[PDB]
Amino acid sequence: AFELPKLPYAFDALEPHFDKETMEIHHDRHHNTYVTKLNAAVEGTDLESKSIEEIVANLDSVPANIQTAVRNNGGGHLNHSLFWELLSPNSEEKGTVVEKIKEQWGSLEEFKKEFADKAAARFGSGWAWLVVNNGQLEIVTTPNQDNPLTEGKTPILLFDVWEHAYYLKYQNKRPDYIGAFWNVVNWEKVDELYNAT
Amino acid sequence: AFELPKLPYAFDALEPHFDKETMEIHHDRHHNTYVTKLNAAVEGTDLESKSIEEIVANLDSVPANIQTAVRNNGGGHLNHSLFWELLSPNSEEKGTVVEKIKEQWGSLEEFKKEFADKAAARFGSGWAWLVVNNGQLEIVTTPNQDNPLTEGKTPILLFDVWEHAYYLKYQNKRPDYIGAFWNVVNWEKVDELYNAT
Ligand SMILES: [Mn+2]
Ligand SMILES: [Mn+2]
Repeated sequence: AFELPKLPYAFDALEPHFDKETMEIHHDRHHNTYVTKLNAAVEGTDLESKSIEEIVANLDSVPANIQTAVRNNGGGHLNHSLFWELLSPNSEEKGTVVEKIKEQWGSLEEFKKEFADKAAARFGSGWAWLVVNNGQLEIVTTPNQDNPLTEGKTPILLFDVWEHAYYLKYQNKRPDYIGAFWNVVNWEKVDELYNAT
Repeated sequence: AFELPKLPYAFDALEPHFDKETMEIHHDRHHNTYVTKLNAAVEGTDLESKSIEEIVANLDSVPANIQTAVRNNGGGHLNHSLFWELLSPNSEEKGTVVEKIKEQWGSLEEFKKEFADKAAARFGSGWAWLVVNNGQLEIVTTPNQDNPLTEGKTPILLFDVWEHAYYLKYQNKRPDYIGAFWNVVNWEKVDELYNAT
């Protein structure tokens, strides 16, 4: 059922912020593995015909015998699918959400310091998120491949803090990785996800 | 109070199984970070003069203000301290526990298949363990820096499946990493920990 989406750019398009070796392994191996395991878990079930957003939104209703496989591999597919679309080689910091962030945090620089603090604080594997929670912007972090959509919050930006996302280039220096992320955020896609709510 | 232990061997001693670049970063950065944060949690407390094993065994009675910091960083300090001692450049597959494994599983290769399967199936960051429970051996995995000692089971072998442990050499290929581990297990130390029970 589910397919590995193509990247919207070359593996080396985000250099020198994200390394081309990481982009290839992250997409062609890790994300591909999530698609493979997700297809195995939903094969022959009533989940087969559902969009991955509908599955992750309604994860709490997935049968107990496949719920962990779908939480982990469905989460992995959705989160990596959003991540590729939310990166861009020629990121401009403007648009609807940048204006909303400035209004709420006072500056982009204040927003980035809170985002970096929470992203650096996530212990073990997970994600940092900008979400809309009942019309208000919030930063949250989740473990493993958990997604805030499961708790009725709409993600508009995410950031992978699994070690596979940064180890080849940055090793233990997750703060340097978070720093490099601001250079490649696709604020056009962030706006698109925000305006859809 | 707590100090970063000295490795018992050179950073390149476990080549070609575990790369020297990883051994240096793993010990000097990741383990060092857990010691720093553990010392900040416990400074001037009761816990400051206790062994890390008694702290981690009794986590359920550490007060809520520092419980998470001690779980994560206390865990990180104990788990990495045990890991360095349980690796050797002079691994020999014999002794008390190797014989017990052969008796219980039938052969070392069947034990290794079960361990490799459970270690491969730990989703996100964590550890695979050989524990003593109810007079027999059991393979268990835990998330992040959780340690079976906290649940009253004594570990005798552990294996780090945090991506920092293998990403520079193995990238996504966790099974090849698990394969390499058998070549550097300190079965002398495994016997020491087992016979102490
Ligand atoms: Mn990832
Ligand atoms: Mn480690």
